Amino acid sequence: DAFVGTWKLVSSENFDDYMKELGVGFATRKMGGMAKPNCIISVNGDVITIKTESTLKNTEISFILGQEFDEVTADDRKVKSTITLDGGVLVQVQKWDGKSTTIKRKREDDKLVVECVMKGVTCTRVYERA
Ligand SMILES: COCC1(c2nc(C3CCCC3)c(C)c(-c3ccc(F)cc3)c2-c2nnn[nH]2)CCCC1
Repeated sequence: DAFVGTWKLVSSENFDDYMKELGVGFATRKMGGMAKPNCIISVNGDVITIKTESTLKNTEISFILGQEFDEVTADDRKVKSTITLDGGVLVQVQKWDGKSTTIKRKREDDKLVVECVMKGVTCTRVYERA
């Protein structure tokens, strides 16, 4: 839909503070903060696939809207995730260990804007079509 495509990271705010909230260690934050991932989003039937490629780590999730699924995150957290479409915005919650983080993916102008929230910290990442 508006989300399908290959999307390259062009800007990032507060990603270090977000990773710290996730409990990511210094050495790994350093590497994570300077990688420039590509995100490839596809849809076939009920199933949406989000594949992220970077020099540090790759990840891929496949999901149906509204259906909880198990996911291993790029920092190797084992989480329960649920993604829904809410007024044009893909809203994901990840839950693990009594904790949770929310990730909103939205389409704005020519951008894919991703806002991640954990506790008081809000990180905003912007991707553009590659
Ligand atoms: C497939 O990994 C891509 C990288 C990534 N790594 C991490 C951890 C692993 C290293 C420490 C943090 C996270 C949490 C995310 C992320 C960001 C926003 C999110 F909303 C969700 C995950 C992403 C990411 N994914 N897509 N863009 N950046 C991008 C840069 C280094 C690896």
